[PDB]
Amino acid sequence: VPEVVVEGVVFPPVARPPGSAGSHFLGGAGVRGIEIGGNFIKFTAIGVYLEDAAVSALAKKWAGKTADELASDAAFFRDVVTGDFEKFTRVTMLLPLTGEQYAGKVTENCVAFWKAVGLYTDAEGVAVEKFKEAFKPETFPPGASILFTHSSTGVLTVAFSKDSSVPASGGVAIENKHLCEAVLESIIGEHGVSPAAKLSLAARVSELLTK
Ligand SMILES: O=C1C[C@@H](c2ccc(O)cc2)Oc2cc(O)ccc21
Ligand SMILES: O=C1C[C@@H](c2ccc(O)cc2)Oc2cc(O)ccc21
Repeated sequence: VPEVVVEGVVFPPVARPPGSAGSHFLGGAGVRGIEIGGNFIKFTAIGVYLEDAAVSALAKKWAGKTADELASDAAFFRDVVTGDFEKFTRVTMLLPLTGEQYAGKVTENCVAFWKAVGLYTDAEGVAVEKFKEAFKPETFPPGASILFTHSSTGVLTVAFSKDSSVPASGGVAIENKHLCEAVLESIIGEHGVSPAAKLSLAARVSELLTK
């Protein structure tokens, strides 16, 4: 597949996460903004990479479905988020943000959505602290990156980079499945904070489930 660029940030078509040797391809890459008044104001550039073994797993169900057929099924996005494979996500800052300020928003969409469904156990609470701790001493000038590694077993790994480059040596590893998927679920889920990314991951992945 081809490279996807999001507002200058250049997400290459393949990438090996920090601490991994397998190859991941780029599922999709879109912008995240919020609605200041009435304007779409861009803050981050997100890319979602999926392990190569993922094409087989998803194709079991989604082969031959159009880009819009895939783009409209919340299952295609739940499958990806919770797929029994590895997922690598890079968040690149278009606007300046601080780790303390990034992690807060992510956890309040989670530790809230878990209280909406009664799944905010001492697990989530502990995972979100270790989460909110890895981000606290960091500030992300535009160009820096946040790199999450989602494992098949639900093990989140939080690396950082000064630029769009994925570092060689890994980061922290929060050993909780919900918080792992919550992070990804919050980017390309039903309430995904990046529908552009969903659009890219729907278009690209549809052209691979026909080959
Ligand atoms: O205007 C914003 C930006 C937003 C924000 C910070 C970081 C990030 O990554 C994405 C959004 O913080 C907010 C919180 C709010 O309740 C309402 C508006 C905003
Ligand atoms: O690149 C994008 C994402 C795109 C988008 C928004 C919402 C949605 O549901 C699907 C796509 O909207 C935008 C609006 C803008 O002014 C600038 C960039 C974009």
